[PDB]
Amino acid sequence: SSSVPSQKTYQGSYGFRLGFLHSGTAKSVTCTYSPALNKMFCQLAKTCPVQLWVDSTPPPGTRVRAMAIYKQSQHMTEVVRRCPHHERCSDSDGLAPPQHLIRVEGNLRVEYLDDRNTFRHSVVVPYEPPEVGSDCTTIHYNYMCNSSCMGGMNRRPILTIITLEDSSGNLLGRNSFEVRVCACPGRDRRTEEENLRKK
Amino acid sequence: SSSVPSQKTYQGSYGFRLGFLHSGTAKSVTCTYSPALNKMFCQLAKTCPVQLWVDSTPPPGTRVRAMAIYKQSQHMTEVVRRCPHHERCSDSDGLAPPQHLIRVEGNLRVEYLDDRNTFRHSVVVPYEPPEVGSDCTTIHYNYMCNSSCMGGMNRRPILTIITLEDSSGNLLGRNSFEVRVCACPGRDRRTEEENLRKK
Amino acid sequence: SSSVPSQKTYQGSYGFRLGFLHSGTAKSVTCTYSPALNKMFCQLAKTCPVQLWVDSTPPPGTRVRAMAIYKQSQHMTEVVRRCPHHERCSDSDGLAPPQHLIRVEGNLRVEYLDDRNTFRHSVVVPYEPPEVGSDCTTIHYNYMCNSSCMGGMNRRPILTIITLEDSSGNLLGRNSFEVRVCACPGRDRRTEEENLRKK
Amino acid sequence: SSSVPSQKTYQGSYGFRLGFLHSGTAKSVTCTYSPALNKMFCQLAKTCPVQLWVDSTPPPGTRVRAMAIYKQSQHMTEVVRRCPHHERCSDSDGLAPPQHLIRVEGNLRVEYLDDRNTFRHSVVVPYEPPEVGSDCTTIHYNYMCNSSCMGGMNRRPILTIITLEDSSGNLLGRNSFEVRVCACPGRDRRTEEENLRKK
DNA sequence: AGGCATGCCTAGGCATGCCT
DNA sequence: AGGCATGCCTAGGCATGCCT
Ligand SMILES: [Zn+2]
Ligand SMILES: [Zn+2]
Ligand SMILES: [Zn+2]
Ligand SMILES: [Zn+2]
Repeated sequence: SSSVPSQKTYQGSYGFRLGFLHSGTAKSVTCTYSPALNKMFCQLAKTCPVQLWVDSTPPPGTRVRAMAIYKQSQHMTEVVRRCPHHERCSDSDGLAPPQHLIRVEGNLRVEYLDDRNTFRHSVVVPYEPPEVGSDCTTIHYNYMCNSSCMGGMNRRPILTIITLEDSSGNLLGRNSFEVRVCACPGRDRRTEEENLRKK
Repeated sequence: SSSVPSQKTYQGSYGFRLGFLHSGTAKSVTCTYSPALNKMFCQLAKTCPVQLWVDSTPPPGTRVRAMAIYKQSQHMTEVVRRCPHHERCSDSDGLAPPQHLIRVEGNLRVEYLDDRNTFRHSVVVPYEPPEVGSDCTTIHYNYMCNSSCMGGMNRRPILTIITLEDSSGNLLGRNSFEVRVCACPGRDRRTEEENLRKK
Repeated sequence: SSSVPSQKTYQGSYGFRLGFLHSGTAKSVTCTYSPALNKMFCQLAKTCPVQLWVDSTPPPGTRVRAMAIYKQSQHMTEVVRRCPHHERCSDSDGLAPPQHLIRVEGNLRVEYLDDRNTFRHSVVVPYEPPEVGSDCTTIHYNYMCNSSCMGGMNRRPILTIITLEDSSGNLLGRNSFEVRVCACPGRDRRTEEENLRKK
Repeated sequence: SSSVPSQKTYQGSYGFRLGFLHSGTAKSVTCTYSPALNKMFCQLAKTCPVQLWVDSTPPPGTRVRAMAIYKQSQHMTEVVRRCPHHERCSDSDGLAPPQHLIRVEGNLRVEYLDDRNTFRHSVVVPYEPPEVGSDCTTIHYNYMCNSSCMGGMNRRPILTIITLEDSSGNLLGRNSFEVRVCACPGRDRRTEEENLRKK
C-alpha cells in the first residue's frame, strides 16, 4: 500500500547486478560513476551506459524497468518529474513524454509508462541476453533535467531503481543507484567523495 | 468508559515495538528522536519515519492506528486538534481533514477517522509485513501544527499512541512516544535532554 | 481607486486633535501612550481611552470613525482583521462582528462597517461635543487581538486612523497613531523607546 | 513598426518624475533603490513602492502604465514574461494573468493588457493626483519572478518603463529604471555598486 | 579549466506570551 | 517584576550553471 517503490537490492534467482563504465574524472565529463557513493554523475540528456549482468539467463518476455525516486525520507513521497521549463521545450524524441525524466535511447521497443495509482513515471525495455562471448548487455539512459532544476528535482538527490521483471510483472531482480545530473560531473564527483572523506 | 485512550506499552503476542532513525543533532534537523526522553522532535509537516517491528507476523486485515493525546494529566481530557489558523490554511492533500494533527504520507489506503463518542481524531493504515530480508516496515507521519500553536496544542506536550489492531478492532499491541513539533528540533532536543540532566 | 486609506494628518478647519491619558508605566499597565513614538501600547481587549479635541464645534450629525491599517509598505494592502483563533472565541458583545479588530465600548450608537469595495473594517460613533467647561470628549476603544496573533497581525505594527466626518461624508479631520497590542505594554514601550534612542 | 518600446526619458509638459523610498540595506531588504545605478533591487512578489511626481496636474482620465523590456540589445526583442514554473504556481490574485511579470497591488482599477501586435504585457492604473499638502502619489508594484528564473528572465537585466498617458492615448511622460529581483537585494545592490566603482 | 553566480542552508540571537 | 519560551530575523558562507 506504500506509494513509494522499494529500493532494496535483490540479486534474486538470476544473480542480477549492475555495471558501470570506468570514465575520466575530468571536470565536465559527460557521465561518471562513483563506486564509493554508488552514485552516477552525468550531464543533462547525455548518454549514461548501464550494464546488466546476470548469472543465468532470465525467462523470455522479461522486462527491464527504470524509475526514479527522491532519495531522502523527506521527499520520497513526491513523484520525480521534469521541471516545467524543460517540459515545454519540445525536446522529445517523439516517444518519450515531455514530463518523463528518464529516457532510453537506441531501443526500438522502449515503452514509457505511468502508474495509475502512484502517478510515477518509468521507462521499460525488453531484456535481451548478451551476445555470445559477452558478459553483459548495456542500456543507454538519458536524464532530461539537472538535479538543480527549479520546480523539478530542485537540488534533491534521486535514486534510479532498475528492476528485472518477468512478463507477468513479478519481480526478478532489483538494483539502484543515486544520480546527480549536473553541468560538471567530474568536479561534483570529486567534491562529493572528498566531502565523504572529510566528514 | 474513560474518554482518554490508554497509553500503556503492550508488546502483546506479536512482540510489537517501535523504531526510530538516528538523525543529526543539528539545530534545525527536520526530525530527531531522543531515547532518554522517549520523545520525537520534528518540524511542522515534515516526514517523521516511524518503524514497526514485530517478532511474528500479525493476522491479515491488521491495522495501524495513530492518535495523539495531551501528555499531562491536566490536559488529557482535551481532544488534540489543529489550531484554527492551520485549519483554514487549505494545506490538505485532499485526504486528510483540515482539523487532523497527524497525517500519513505515501500510503494509498490511509483512512482518517473520528471517534463518535470521544471526538478524537486518528489516522489508520493497513499493516504490511516487511519485505523479505528486512526487519521492519516504516510509516511516514506528518504533524500539522507546532506544539506552540495558539489555539491548538498551545505549548502542551503530546503523546502519539500507535496501536496494532486486528480486523475486528481488538488490540494486538500498543506503543507510544512524546512529540514536540517545533522550529528547531535539534536545539530543542539538546535543551530538553540537558534540562533533564541538570534537574 | 487605491484600496489603502490615507493616514495623512489633517487637523482641518475645526482644529481636530487627539489626546492620550498619562499612564503609570508599570510592566503590565493596561494601556500607555508614547509621545516620542506616537504609539499606544495596550493589552488585548482592555480600555484604550482616546481624547477628541476640537477648536470649533463640528456640525450636527458629525461622526468619528476608527480603522486599522498595517504601517509597513509591505503589508499596507492587507486588510487588518482578527486572527482565526480569536474570531471563533465567541467574545462578541452582540454588536461587534467577531472579525473586527477595533471595538468601541460604552456607546449606545456604535456601528460596525465593512467597506463593500475594500472589505476593510471600521467602527463609528456619533461625535458629541464636550460638556460645558470640559475641554475634550473621550472614546474607549478595545483591540481584540495581540499584535503577535498568528494568522492575524502576526507581529506587524498597525496604525489606527481616526477620522472626523460630517453626515454627508466629507472629511473634516484625520489623525493617527501606531498601536502595539501585547502582554506587557509598559515593558514593550520602554524597550521600543530605548531602541529609538540607540539609533 | 519596431516591436520594442522606447525607454527614452521624457518628463514632458507636466514635469513627470519618479521617486523612490530610502530603504535600509540589510542583506535581504525587501526593496532598495540605487540612484547611482538607477536600479531597484527587490525580492520576488514583495512590495516595490514607486512615487509619481508631477509639476502640473494631468487631465482627467490619465493613466499610468508599467511594462518590462530586457535591457541589453541582445535580448530587447524578447517579450519579458514569467518563467514556466512560476506561471503554473497558481499565485494570481484573480486579476493578474499568471504570465505577467509586473502586478499592481492595492488598486481597485488595475487592468492587465496584452498588446495584440507585440504580445508584450503591461499593467495600468488610473492616475490619481496627490492629496492636498502631499507631494506625490505612490504605486505598489510587485515583480513575480526573480531575475535568475530559468526559462524566464534567466539572469538578464530588465528595465521597467513607466508611462503617463492621457485617455486618448497620447504619451504625456516616460521614465524608467533597471530592476533586479533577487533573494538578497541589499547584498546584490552593494555588490553591483562596488563593481561600478572598480571600473 | 579557473572562478564567479545567487538561491538557499546554517547558526547566533532576539522575540514576547507566559510561568514563577 | 524577573526571567524563560521559541518562531523567526539576521548575516556568513556554500551551491552550481555558466562566463571567460
Ligand atoms: Zn529541468
Ligand atoms: Zn497550528
Ligand atoms: Zn488574535
Ligand atoms: Zn520565475
